[PDB]
Amino acid sequence: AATGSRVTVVLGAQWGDEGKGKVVDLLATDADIVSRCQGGNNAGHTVVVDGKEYDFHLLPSGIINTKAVSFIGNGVVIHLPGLFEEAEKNEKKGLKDWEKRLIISDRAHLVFDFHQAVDGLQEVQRQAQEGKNIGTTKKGIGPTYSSKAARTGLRICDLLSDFDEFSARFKNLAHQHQSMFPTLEIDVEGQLKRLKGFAERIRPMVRDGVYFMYEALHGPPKKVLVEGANAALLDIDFGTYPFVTSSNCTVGGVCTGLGIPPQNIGDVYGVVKAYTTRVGIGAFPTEQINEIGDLLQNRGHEWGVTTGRKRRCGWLDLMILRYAHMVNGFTALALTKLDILDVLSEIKVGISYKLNGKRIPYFPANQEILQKVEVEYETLPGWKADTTGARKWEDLPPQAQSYVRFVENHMGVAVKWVGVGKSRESMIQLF
Amino acid sequence: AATGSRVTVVLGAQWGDEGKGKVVDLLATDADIVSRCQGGNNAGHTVVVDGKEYDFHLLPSGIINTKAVSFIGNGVVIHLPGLFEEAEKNEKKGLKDWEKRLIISDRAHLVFDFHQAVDGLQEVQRQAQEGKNIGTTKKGIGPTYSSKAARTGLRICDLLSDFDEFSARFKNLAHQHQSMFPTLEIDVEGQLKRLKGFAERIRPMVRDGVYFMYEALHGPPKKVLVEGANAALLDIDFGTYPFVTSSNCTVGGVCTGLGIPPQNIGDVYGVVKAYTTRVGIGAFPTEQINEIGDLLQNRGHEWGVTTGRKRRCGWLDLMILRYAHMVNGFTALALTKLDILDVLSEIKVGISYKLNGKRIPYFPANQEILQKVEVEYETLPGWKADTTGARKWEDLPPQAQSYVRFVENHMGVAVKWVGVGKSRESMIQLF
Ligand SMILES: Nc1nc2c(ncn2[C@@H]2O[C@H](COP(=O)(O)OP(=O)(O)OP(=O)(O)O)[C@@H](O)[C@H]2O)c(=O)[nH]1
Ligand SMILES: Nc1nc2c(ncn2[C@@H]2O[C@H](COP(=O)(O)OP(=O)(O)OP(=O)(O)O)[C@@H](O)[C@H]2O)c(=O)[nH]1
Repeated sequence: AATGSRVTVVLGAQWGDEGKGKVVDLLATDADIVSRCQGGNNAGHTVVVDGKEYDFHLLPSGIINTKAVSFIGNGVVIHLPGLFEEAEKNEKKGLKDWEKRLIISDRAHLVFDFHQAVDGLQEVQRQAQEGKNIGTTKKGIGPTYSSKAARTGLRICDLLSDFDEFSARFKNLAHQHQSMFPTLEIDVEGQLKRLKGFAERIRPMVRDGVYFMYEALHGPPKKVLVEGANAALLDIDFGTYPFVTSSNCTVGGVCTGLGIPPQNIGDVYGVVKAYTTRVGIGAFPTEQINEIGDLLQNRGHEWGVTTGRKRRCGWLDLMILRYAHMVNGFTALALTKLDILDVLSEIKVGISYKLNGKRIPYFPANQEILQKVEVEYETLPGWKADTTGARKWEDLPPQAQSYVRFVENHMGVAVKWVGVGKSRESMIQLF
Repeated sequence: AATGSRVTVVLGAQWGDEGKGKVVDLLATDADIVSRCQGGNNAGHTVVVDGKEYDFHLLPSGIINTKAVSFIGNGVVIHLPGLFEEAEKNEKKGLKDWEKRLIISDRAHLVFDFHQAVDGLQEVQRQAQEGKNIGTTKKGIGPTYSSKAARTGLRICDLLSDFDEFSARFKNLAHQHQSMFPTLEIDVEGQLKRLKGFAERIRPMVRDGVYFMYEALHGPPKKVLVEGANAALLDIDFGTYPFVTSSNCTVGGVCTGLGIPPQNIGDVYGVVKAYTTRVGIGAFPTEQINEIGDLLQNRGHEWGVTTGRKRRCGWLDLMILRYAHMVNGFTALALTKLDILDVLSEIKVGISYKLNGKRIPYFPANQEILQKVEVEYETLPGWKADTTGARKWEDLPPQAQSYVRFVENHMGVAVKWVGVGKSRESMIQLF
């Protein structure tokens, strides 16, 4: 085939925390290349191997495989210190020779220190005095993307090129920022100095990302895995704007983040949690602010890993799911946390939205509208049984099998994996 | 097929002005839907029908077909006045009932008046006193994209929703801009008033863009045409940054600009000019600052339609072409302006780049490097004959046929069309 190898993609289908990491780790085992095409939220990911716990943010989970190549695409924004700070932390815990299995596209944009600063203050103004919240902060993701949009930002390739031309551009950049932000403090020579140090440290891992992926996809058959960032509803274009990240968290982001054509996209897996969760303020049609939600919240341990803030919980919402599929064209699904529902007598599933009495066939773009929809539910009987031990389709009880079919049928996408626990063994592959 | 209809895409393979419009107009004839997925540069496009000349910028060329639906995807940034100003201009020249054949995704971002202003001054600072140039201006494209990145911008859906919540957000936005830009003048109540007027005027043409395209692609077989903006080397991620637009001008942009999955992408045509042209400063490996370039410049009428500024001309450059294919996965090519070369005795074609003596297999990301490459040429004999009258492969002379094969072979992509003139008849379809 002239096409060559097609990449396998894992994307979140809801508002994140679906359990993508579990699907990625399971697939990263026999993958030749494990990559990240979009930075997104740079949310954290914990991986356990041979008795060691690792924490990755910018680094692909697959960096664990010493037999695979880890690749950061051009679509990921990178903060040098944060990167090495992350590399060093995991290294001193077991990760060895990572600098020999990590490749970085030279077209990736750089998140400078002042970006994080401009991002740290914007929040202490936008929502520091009874203001509305939006996305993450102190990471400087948005600001970096803003610089990219303005064609004012700097990339890895620029850093590794003539440092004289880089310095002049960096200064100009920081200058413009101090203009738009008078209360912004920038240790110019200090940062510029720390960067030149970073340039040399990173240079051996940088390559032309487009040529690198093209070669990998057109040489002998290879297995490339792309771990999607965040989820569909957190997508800059398609998520519940403005409560979204600054990058595409959907399938198109694979093409723009790696520089590969659509024909080189193969399996696209949608990770669907058996119920819905969301972080922060915003419309949440199926939200359950009652005993059910507390139960899903508790049994699912739905709270920020670091802050401990509880996540909002609600019933599975098919309108979100179908929308995510329209955009991503999932070829298969990974239904996770089915076990959380082991305890319920009946489970509700939102099947459609009604607006001013009438049923609408689309997922509303604006918040005000999305906040007004009336959910139409379909009550299903529960299995009232422990599924944590199931390891095959036949092990699941009749009402649980029906729950899975219900998802497949209404989404038009087959379920390939059913998650019944945290351990990688607690995953059932249906085909 | 579960996939449904696959869209046909036309993309520029070089630095723009390749002749995409000719390929689009030829295809828009029997297309059910003609759309734009990314605004990009909002460059102009002239179309002639029944004795009337139209000028489209935001409006898809296919709006000419009264039997087709014109669609502006979520990836296009829109300036309301500019839009109606464009609609009205063409309407008073023949375009009638356009408001009945035009659909607009409600997820499309809005280019407000102050965006254009912040963009008009940034240029009168960045390169108004011996400064370097970059992209277009006075359009406020970049600034709009910056607002998008910050999740601070407003979209069509927001405008059509509760105007009270819109006004508060608009004011907040304009406020932030006056903070970052003290010399920025904003007639808040004046603009906010003109918008409410715009909201009602545009409301009847707005729809949920994701649902609209999904339906069109999964209902009975339809023919959707996507006219790409600008070209590959003007791509924000993949073009010769910083000399590029603020949006993806490549195939991935189709997915992110329309919200359709990769499997719904069918034919992707790369428009390749028989020689290379570029607008503005920047590295140009095959540039010919001599009699050849003057000749290509003159015979090809390579100058800005409005400003009359001459465009830089050079030999066909295969490194740019192959790069564009790595990223876009062209299924077929449209080789244009072959006739411009009718007069040469021998034609040169850059086949590879050498760097510090060695041949590099990739297209350099950074300008400084790209400016240092040494081009390796392949001299080919010319046909020295008038091809403007050719209408089939057999009409082309032997050296011209070879020129076409040379392009196909070294790009690995078949040539489907050969352009030998301005008239739509001056196009040869090879298969
Ligand atoms: N009980 C149960 N827990 C699960 C299942 N699948 C995943 N989890 C847990 O859910 C939590 C979510 O972690 P991840 O798998 O990293 O999910 P995520 O997709 O990375 O979320 P973000 O990357 O932050 O968007 C982990 O603590 C998992 O152990 C499942 O089938 N059952
Ligand atoms: N002689 C000749 N002129 C051509 C040919 N194809 C296109 N042109 C002319 O080239 C010019 C370019 O116009 P378009 O076809 O709109 O090109 P473009 O792709 O829209 O460029 P941008 O949209 O600005 O990036 C027009 O004046 C065309 O008539 C060809 O085969 N031969």
